[PDB]
Amino acid sequence: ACDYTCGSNCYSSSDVSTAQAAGYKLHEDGETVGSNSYPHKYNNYEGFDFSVSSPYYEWPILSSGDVYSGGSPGADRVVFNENNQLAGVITATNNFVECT
Repeated sequence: ACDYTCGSNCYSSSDVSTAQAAGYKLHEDGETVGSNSYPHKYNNYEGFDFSVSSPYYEWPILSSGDVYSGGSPGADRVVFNENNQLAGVITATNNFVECT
């Protein structure tokens, strides 16, 4: 169902756990993909109230259901921490708002 609503895009908790696992795996290998080299630290300058502690890492979640593997990241991102805990799902307005 829509556990997370990012504008036009509805994501289930299952869609989120698949994206997060691909981002965490790369984070553990010290590997990055794309121009902007994701996953990368997310500093939470928006001051969102996450349930888990930082440091935070951001990885793109794609509306198509594909796994991010380069090119355009789109507007949505999964935020997770160093302990592979999900902090939240955000969407762009560089500047973001939380998904509902």
